[PDB]
Parts: sequence; C-alpha cells; structure tokens
Amino acid sequence: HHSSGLVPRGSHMGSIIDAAAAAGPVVLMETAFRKAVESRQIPGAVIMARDASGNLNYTRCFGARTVRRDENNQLPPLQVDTPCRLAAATKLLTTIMVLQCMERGLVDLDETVDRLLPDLSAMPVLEGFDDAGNARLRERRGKITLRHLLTHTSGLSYVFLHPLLREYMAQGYLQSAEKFGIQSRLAPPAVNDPGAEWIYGTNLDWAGKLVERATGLDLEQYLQENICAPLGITDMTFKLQQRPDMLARRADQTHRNSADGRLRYDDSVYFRADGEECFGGQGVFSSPGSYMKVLHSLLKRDGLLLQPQTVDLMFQPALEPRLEEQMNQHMDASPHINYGGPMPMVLRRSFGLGGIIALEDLDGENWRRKGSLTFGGGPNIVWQIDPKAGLCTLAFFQLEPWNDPVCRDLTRTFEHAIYAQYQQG
Ligand SMILES: CCC(C)(C)C(=O)O[C@H]1C[C@@H](C)C=C2C=C[C@H](C)[C@H](CC[C@@H](O)C[C@@H](O)CC(=O)O)[C@H]21
Repeated sequence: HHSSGLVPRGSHMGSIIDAAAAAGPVVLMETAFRKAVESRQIPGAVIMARDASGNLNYTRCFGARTVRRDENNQLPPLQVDTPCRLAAATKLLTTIMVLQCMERGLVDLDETVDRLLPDLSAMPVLEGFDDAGNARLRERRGKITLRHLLTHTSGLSYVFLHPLLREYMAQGYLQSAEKFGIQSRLAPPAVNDPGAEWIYGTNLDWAGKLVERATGLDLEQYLQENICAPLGITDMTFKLQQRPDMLARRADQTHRNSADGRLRYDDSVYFRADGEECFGGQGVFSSPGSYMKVLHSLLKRDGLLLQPQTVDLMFQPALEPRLEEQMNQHMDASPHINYGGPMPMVLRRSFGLGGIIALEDLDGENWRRKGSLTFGGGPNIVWQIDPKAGLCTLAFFQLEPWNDPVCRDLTRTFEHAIYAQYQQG
C-alpha cells in the first residue's frame, strides 16, 4: 500500500513501467529527429502542425540554426521564431498577393499580361541554337495570362533547369543581367508557348511585378500591409539586410557535400544581399512560426488574407487533361527534381493556384487526402494544407540541396505520426 501523505507512484520495476503507456507515433518520431541532430546528420529542424479548431497546436524545434560556432563557442538553436530563407516557399505568399488584387478588382485571372507586363509580352521564345553559336529566337504563339503565371504554364523556365537556357547562359547572354551575384529572374527568354506544357519557372517573379504595377506599391510594402499586418507578423520581409534584429538571430544555410555527406557552412549570396528588386518566386525571409500563421489562416478560412471562396479556388485542379497528364509524366520521370518532396514518387496530381494538388489519397486514410495542396522551398522546407483531414503541416530545415534523403525521410515520419494520432474524419 502507498505511503502516508504521498502520491501512490510506481514502487518497483513492475508498476513503474506500467505507470505510463507505450510510446505513440509522435514520441517515436521526435526521437528520430533528436537522433538525426545528435549523430550530426542534420543541423536542425522545426516541425509544426495545426488543425482549425485549435485542439492541435504542435511545434517542435530540434538542433541548431547553423554549423558555425558563435562567440561563446556554441551552436545556437533553431527556434520557431528564427529568421529563415524561404526560397520557393515564397511562391504561396505571392500567389495570395495576386489573388487579393483579383478580389479588389485590380486584375482578372484570364486577362493577358500585356497591359501590366509589356516587358514579358515582348519576350521571345528560345527555340534552339544555330551551329555558329547563335540563339534562334521566335515570336510567342498565343498570349500569357495571369492564370498561366500562377499555374507554371506560361512557357517560362529556370536557367538552372532547362538545357536550352543552360546553354544560353554559357554563351554569355546573361552576364549583364545580375547584381550582387544575384541573377535577374526577368531577363531570360521563354522556352515554350503558353498553355503548351507545365514548366517550373520564374512565373511568380513576374506575377510579383504585376502586383507592384497593379497597386503602385513595391512588393515589400504590399507584403507588410496585406499579409503581415492582418496576421500580426513582424518578421517577414524581402529586405533582410534592413533588419538588424533579424540579422543578429538568423539561420545560416547549411550544405551537404555530395562526396562525403558531411554538413558544411553555405556562404549563400542570398544571405549577404537582398538584391535591388523583390522576386516573388524566392525572396522572402521569415520564421517557421509566421509561415504557419499563413497556412493556418488558409486552413481556417477565416477571411484574414482572402475570402473563403477565393481560397477554395487555390485548391481546384487548374489543368486541362492534356496538361495534367504531361505534368504527371514529367514529375513521375523526375524524382531527381522531386517537386512534391515527401509525397510518393508516383502519384496522380494536378496544379492549383499556389501549389501541387493531390488527386488521390497518398495512403488511404493513413496520410494526406485527395484535395491536399503542397509545395516547398530549396532548403528542404515543405508545407501542405489538407482540408479533408482538417490539418496543415510544415517542416522547416535550412539545408541544401533540395530533396535531401535524410530530410525527406524525417518529414515523411513527422507527417505520418501527426496523421496517425491527430487526423480527424
Ligand atoms: C531559386 C530556387 C527556387 C526555384 C526558388 C526553389 O526554391 O526551388 C526549389 C523548390 C522545390 C519545391 C523545387 C525545386 C526544383 C528544382 C530545383 C532543384 C530547386 C532548388 C534549386 C536550388 O537548390 C539551387 C538554386 O538556388 C540555384 C540558384 O539560385 O541559382 C527546387
């Protein structure tokens, strides 16, 4: 029997083991993250999950925001409020800003870009190269609309992804299209006509210019007034170099070397210069906490950023059958790029406004459902919103290259565990 005036706890090996039940999925998953930090496989990570109701409000932070030791010879922690490089996780923010312009009657999604982006309309299509080493350029067929930009179906690509453009750079055509070591996302030509194929490209850099020109505000000021202010966010900016308080606390980028799998400090150009202009495809710095506030508002359909019916538009498959099948073919054949991060490498998908849409359940009732929206950012950041499950999640790393196996595996383990314990319906 228990001791007088003391709580009856476990008094021997039998009842102490039985004092608490076995470890559930989330506890086991946290141990995997702690082991990855301890064994030096990752620098650190922040993982977050929320439902609409508020009953799920889960945030865990592991490890360091850098591999560089501080003034006290320590590795400072990656925190929920640590300023991080979002890279392509910026695209969701820019998509929201575009849709607000639509709501306010400043733009129409199906109007051609010619009016606000005559500099894009005038850009030719790079068809190939001549034998002497000269670009063969031609006129675009059909018009680019704002909806082509939001769905990556405009004909635009990225220089570091398409072979025609990689050659274009090698020939010296983009020597003068860069400042502070940051290359312009507006200078390079298109590689196809609009509507022809899904191609990942500088579409949101152009869409951000459209927002600036539609509103008469620079994207930074538009961001502050229309996304940050309504959510009470004070640390989300294109202009990190103008915020000494964020600079003093920011993450460093870490890179994993292909040869020995070791983590090294990545002296990224993006952390020493903001660049002259706001690039809505890649340019925002923020904390995981503030990014989750964006995801959560969208999940809740609380009208703080967009009207609920406009948010619903983001989750609708935007691609006609021909493009849907071409995008899926491309993505299935490109696991070395892997736009979908932790998702199964073969999956029926479409593209919405702001990310990839799952057209089927990822694993029946165990994980993300049909209708879920997702994308990511370079440093292994992955976000998703799942209206059917009533969940949104984010996994924030500051580690390149994209599609790192350790990060992807941990991210999958995180989501699986959260869905197993907390998914509803
Ligand atoms: C500039 C990087 C960008 C496009 C904003 C970005 O976040 O896309 C990420 C997001 C992810 C969902 C899909 C991606 C598709 C293709 C790439 C492997 C890309 C990461 C490339 C990056 O590791 C190297 C660049 O940073 C080079 C440069 O900036 O010149 C990666």
